[PDB]
Amino acid sequence: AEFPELCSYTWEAVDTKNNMLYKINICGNMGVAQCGPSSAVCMHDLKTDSFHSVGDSLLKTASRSLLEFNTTVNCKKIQSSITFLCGKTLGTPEFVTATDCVHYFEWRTTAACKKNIFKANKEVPCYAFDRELKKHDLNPLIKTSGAYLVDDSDPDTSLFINVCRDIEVLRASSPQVRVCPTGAAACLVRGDRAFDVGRPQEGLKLVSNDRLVLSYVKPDFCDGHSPAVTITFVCPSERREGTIPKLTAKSNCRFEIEWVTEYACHRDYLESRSCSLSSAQHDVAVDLQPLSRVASDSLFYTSEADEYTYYLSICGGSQAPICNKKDAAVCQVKKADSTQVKVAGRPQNLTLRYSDGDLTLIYFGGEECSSGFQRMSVINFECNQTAGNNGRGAPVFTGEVDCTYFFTWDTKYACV
Amino acid sequence: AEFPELCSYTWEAVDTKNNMLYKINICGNMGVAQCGPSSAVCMHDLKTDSFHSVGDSLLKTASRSLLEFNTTVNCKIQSSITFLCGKTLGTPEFVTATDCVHYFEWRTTAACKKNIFKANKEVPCYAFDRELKKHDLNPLIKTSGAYLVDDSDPDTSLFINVCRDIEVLRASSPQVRVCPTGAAACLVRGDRAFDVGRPQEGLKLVSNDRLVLSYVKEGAGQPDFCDGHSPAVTITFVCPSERREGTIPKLTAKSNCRFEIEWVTEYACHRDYLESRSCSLSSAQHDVAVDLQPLSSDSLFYTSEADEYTYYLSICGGSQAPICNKKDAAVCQVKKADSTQVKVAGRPQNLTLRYSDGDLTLIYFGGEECSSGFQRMSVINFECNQTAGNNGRGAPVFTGEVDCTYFFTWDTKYACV
Ligand SMILES: *[C@@H]1O[C@H](CO)[C@@H](O[C@@H]2O[C@H](CO)[C@@H](O)[C@H](O)[C@H]2NC(C)=O)[C@H](O)[C@H]1NC(C)=O
Ligand SMILES: O=P(O)(O)OC[C@H]1O[C@H](O)[C@@H](O)[C@@H](O)[C@@H]1O
Ligand SMILES: O=P(O)(O)OC[C@H]1O[C@H](O)[C@@H](O)[C@@H](O)[C@@H]1O
Ligand SMILES: [Os+3]
Ligand SMILES: [Os+3]
Repeated sequence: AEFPELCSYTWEAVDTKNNMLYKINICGNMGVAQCGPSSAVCMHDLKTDSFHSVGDSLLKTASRSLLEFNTTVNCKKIQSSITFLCGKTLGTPEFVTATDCVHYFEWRTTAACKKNIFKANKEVPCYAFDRELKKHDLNPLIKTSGAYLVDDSDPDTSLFINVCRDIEVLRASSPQVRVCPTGAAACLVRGDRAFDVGRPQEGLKLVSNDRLVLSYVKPDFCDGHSPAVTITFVCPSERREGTIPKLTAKSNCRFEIEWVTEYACHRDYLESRSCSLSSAQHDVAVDLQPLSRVASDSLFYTSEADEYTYYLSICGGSQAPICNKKDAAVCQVKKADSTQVKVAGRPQNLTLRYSDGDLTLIYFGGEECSSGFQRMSVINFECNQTAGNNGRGAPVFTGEVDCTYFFTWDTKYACV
Repeated sequence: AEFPELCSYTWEAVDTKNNMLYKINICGNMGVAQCGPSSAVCMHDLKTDSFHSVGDSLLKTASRSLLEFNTTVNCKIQSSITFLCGKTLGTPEFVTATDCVHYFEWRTTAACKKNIFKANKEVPCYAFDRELKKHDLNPLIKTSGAYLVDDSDPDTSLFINVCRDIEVLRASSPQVRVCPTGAAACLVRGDRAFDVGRPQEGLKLVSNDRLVLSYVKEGAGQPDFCDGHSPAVTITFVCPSERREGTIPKLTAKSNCRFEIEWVTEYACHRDYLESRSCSLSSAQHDVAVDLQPLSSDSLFYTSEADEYTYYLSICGGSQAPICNKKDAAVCQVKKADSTQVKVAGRPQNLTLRYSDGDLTLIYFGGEECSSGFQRMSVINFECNQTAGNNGRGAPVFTGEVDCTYFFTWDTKYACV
């Protein structure tokens, strides 16, 4: 009944500019009693250290893409508004803005898709705010197909895990993973046999300023011991190349795993809403702006596919005439019928990210696919000092997965 | 190469408007003199009884969906054949001739991007008569399944397809899936399936109004109960002197693995007797009067709801839904999960109203291409019903799609003979 997969948790959102923290319960039976037993959206004014409800559970209004919460509290009537968009993970509600009387939020989540195919058998909140109200988000690590191989000295066994959810085994990239039990968050393969050594229960936990842990709980070798998996994610003090998660203890079906990943650091250290990252904020100086101008005759790049042609103009770059009406960072054109023009990403919706050695430029807000998923494009930039076009290089379409378009782009401007 | 399955035959086309009969052979190896061994398009002038080539097979320029042939002659003479993906081998339709340049359009399976529409073996399925009137059996060709022939025999089941093999691999009926691949005629005598006839020669016009199709099965492996005889199937299609309900093919002889089948069908009659390019049929030309114009205070378009799409029909001059008021179509498809997707499933200028074997059918074609290359097409199966809602006008009921060909049922008082 209305996003069932989000109802058993208390979700947090913050308004950084005003130091306001929001506690959200889509089924507000809860406990945020801090605002009362009926409050669905509880606001903590950290300034005066006080709580005020800005959305009551009973005064709810629901539709496929919009949840509204009202109050009887007069305003200089206060209410909350949550715009839902289909996403490929449970996601997190993002604070958009707060007008005089209304508090707006946006939530990209698998629980808002037109098709159930995007919904995981079991997924839990995958983020947490630290003492400073900075978000540590692991959603980027969540696999929708397959899982991660854990490093261990046991050559006759493979340990597979996913993050914050079960491992999708039916379409797994690895043949081994495909032999795993359905619904398992951690799977152990031995002698062509796979065991379910841990399933998703509670959301991600933040223990140390720079440490997050995820616990999975549920076989011969267990000798009377319920299998358990505990992953500890650590934000390193210095930027380094990505590392595989490592096994630190396999004491009788009681697995301990440490994963050094910059995704465990606060998010603003990894991302920018513009085409540049700075040493001061991200410990890396990047500026892809010099790419918006290809200058010559076409300030847009083109990337050929089997059935389509992609036209890209990034960082405010000018677009091509065939898309001179859609306002698109990335524009997909059907070859058989050059009249079908789909937007695969918009310029106002850019996220430049650097984490674990990878520089990624993500454009979202594209036209929706039947699943309800706004088409989006992610560009995996690669450093190349000698890239053609004086180092600017050129994007290569590498493929599509359910309306997310992938490109690779070798360029000197992606060299840290 | 160049459409390999078209070269095995010589295809006729006609310009009745000028009494011209063309012999087409994409590979030029036709032999028929009066125009040469290299002539790809030979034009027999019936008014003078002379032949002149309008296209030489050697002077060929090929494009994706276009074949052109130049000759040595040259007025102040050449040929062009436009190819469009079709679901049967079809026929090269003469469209017009200019200042010594003859045009043709050919909707055929041999021009489909996705070779999923090609049969294991298909042959020409039409023939022109002395009056240059066409007798086309293409509509009876099944891209899936077969026709169960009426034999009255209790021990056997005899299945056939028209001008082509029965698609066994992906057929619904379990009994047909037991038939050998490539068989055009399948005999089930003993819970066993036998191939007693494969296609080879095209449709032949015997009686100036009688069509004959001959399937042969020569060589070793003849069934033991056939006694040194090679199986063979011979179907005679006969045009009824008067309109009547379509009948089933009838087995009229079954000597030694030799089958003689008679099929009384109005599809055997000249085409202009079964079809019109407008929404009306006359008693004089069609032997039946029909006018669907009246179906053309509220919305001037019809709507048929489907699971994933909505279909808007603008019939006989009617007007489309404002949502499709950006192209031009008689049938327009719009995806519900994304109203931005508007596809033309048929165009007003491409309509065929047909009456044959008791069924009244309105067809719109020229729709937008699918990845296969097939232009979308809508076929509206009309039914008689005096007590039809909307004051008899009734309304279209979408009944399903099949590879970019959309079907509809339409009960209306205007569909009554
Ligand atoms: C929410 O408060 C508003 C104000 O009285 C009520 O009216 C509108 O309700 C719709 C949906 O219910 C909202 O989309 C509008 O924004 C509301 N109007 C505005 C702008 O105030 C609404 O009835 C209240 N919700 C309840 C208690 O049902
Ligand atoms: O929304 P649908 O019907 O699932 O179609 C989705 C498809 O739409 C268009 O054809 C293109 O954008 C494809 O890349 C995309 O995958
Ligand atoms: O050309 P494609 O990629 O095979 O798609 C064909 C399909 O396109 C759209 O989704 C609709 O028109 C369907 O009815 C049609 O079958
Ligand atoms: Os073990
Ligand atoms: Os017999």
